[PDB]
Parts: sequence; structure tokens; C-alpha cells
Amino acid sequence: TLPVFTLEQVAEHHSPDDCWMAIHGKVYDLTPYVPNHPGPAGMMLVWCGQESTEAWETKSYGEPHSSLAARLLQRYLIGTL
Ligand code: HEM
Repeated sequence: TLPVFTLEQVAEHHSPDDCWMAIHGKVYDLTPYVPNHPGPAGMMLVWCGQESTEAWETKSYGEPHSSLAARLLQRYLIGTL
């Protein structure tokens, strides 16, 4: 069954070399994905350790992530919030 985390635990993984996020009530360990993120360098890094649903939904300027990107995000799932 999926592990359950709190936002406080997610916040301990807040750096480029140890980056977890909470998106839509789910927790993801995105550390391996960090260097592969497309777009302007370092946009995902500001959200390591955070609840990041709005940034996920809008890319911070008003475009959603694609269905392809949503499949890629799900691979890094580690639990629920
Ligand atoms: C949560 C904070 C995130 C922010 C603010 C963010 C922002 C962005 C931006 C600015 C771009 C380029 C512009 C554009 O494609 O319209 C982009 C593209 C992309 N991002 Fe993110 N991203 C985030 C997280 C993620 C995560 C967690 C993944 C997957 C593991 C991901 C996967 C991708 C992919 C695959 C693209 C290429 C375009 C697409 O398929 O939608 N991003 N992102």
C-alpha cells in the first residue's frame, strides 16, 4: 500500500540533490528527474520540498504539462500526502 507522508517530511527533501514534491495529494521523489527537465534551467528546483500543484498545473506562466509529462511524473510516485 502507498506510504503516507506529511508536508513536513516532504520539506526535508528540498534541494537539487534530494528533491521531493507533493502534487495533487501525492508525493514524488524527483531527484533522478531533475537534470532531465525540459525548459529554462532550474524552474523545477524552486519547488523541491514543497506542495507544488499550481506550478505543475500552469508551469508558472499559463500552460499545462502534457499527457506525456503526466505519465513521466507518475513514474516518480512514492506515496500519498
Ligand atoms: C512542479 C514544478 C514544475 C514547473 C514550474 C515546470 C515548468 C515547466 C516549464 C516552464 C516548461 C517549459 C515550457 C512549456 O513546456 O510550456 C516545462 C516543460 C516540461 N516539464 Fe515541467 N515543470 C515542473 C515540474 C515538472 C515535473 C515534475 C515533470 C515530470 C517528471 C515535468 C516534465 C516536463 C516535461 C516533460 C516538459 C516538456 C513539455 C510537456 O511535456 O509538457 N515538469 N515545465
